[PDB]
Amino acid sequence: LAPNDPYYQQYQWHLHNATGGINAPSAWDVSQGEGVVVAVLDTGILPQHPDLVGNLLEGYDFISDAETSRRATNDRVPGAQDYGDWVENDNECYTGSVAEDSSWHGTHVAGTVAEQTNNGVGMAGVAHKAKVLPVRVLGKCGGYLSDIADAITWASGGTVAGVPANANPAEVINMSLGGSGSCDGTYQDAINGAISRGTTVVVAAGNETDNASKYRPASCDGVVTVGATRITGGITYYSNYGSRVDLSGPGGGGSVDGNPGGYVWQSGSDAATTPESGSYSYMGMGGTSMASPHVAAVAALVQSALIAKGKDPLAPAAMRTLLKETARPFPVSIPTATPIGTGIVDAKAALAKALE
Ligand SMILES: [Ca+2]
Repeated sequence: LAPNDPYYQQYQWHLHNATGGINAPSAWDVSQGEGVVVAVLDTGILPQHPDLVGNLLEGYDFISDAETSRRATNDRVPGAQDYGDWVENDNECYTGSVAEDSSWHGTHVAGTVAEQTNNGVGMAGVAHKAKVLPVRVLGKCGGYLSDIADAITWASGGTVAGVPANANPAEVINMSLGGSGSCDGTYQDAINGAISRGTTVVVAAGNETDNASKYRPASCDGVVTVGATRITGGITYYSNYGSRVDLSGPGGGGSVDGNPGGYVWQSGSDAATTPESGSYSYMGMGGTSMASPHVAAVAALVQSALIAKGKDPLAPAAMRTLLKETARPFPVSIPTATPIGTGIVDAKAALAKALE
């Protein structure tokens, strides 16, 4: 499939480039992810973005701190509106932290997953007939372990006190987020609950040019930990690495690969602070955060194809083996000290194996 989105051809190398893209044109002839729900645990969402609306469920805001969520209370509320995660001053988040504009990070991630495609508007997405369930866990200066833990439980269909039952349990969870420290008992239990409910959990390896075993949920047992590659198919300068990384996806090499080839492109805003301070747009970003949703969306394409054929969806362990086993080996040498999994996720190879 060669869709008509205006900026797809020139910008979206991560979809279609022969050496760094995930072979989406060919996968899209088999599956677009219809019927599957991907939960995006992130900064929240711009719910009326015109290239997203239509593929979004209402979702939920798990941030239990008014100063972080920028809401009027510490409650968790229905809906996932991103209020903006800008930080006005250096050092507000921690000693050494730097002021920055709002990221609209979860709208970017959600676009990778399911940006409306072949609609004559903007950019494309991978699982463009799936639904995104947006679950806001990150705000000003980030988020809290126990909000992220609970969001996992709820997104995968488990019960969380104070939150109404999730009417749309997710086949896949994406976590384009992490922190310092190897996996703790709280994260692992939450992850374990999600797996026991049939949910595949896909996470970003992290961007510290460091061993993924030192970060979470990168280092947690049972998840699909995703490294970052360049348009060239080589490791990015920032990708974490190590035996915990299962495979990679396009993260964008950064300025070394220029504009547009250094960046992943999707739905966003140019707003600096609140949503109202700017307008809907398309942004280019780099990180393992951008690689992870490509993998999470491929998992969605596969569950959807299996169901469409009346076959049984894969359990989490099977899904992870499949993604790993069908990854395209790197077109450029990966340094021995920094392994980033079996290869670059290949949506078409993943589909061909699953379907027989
Ligand atoms: Ca579009």
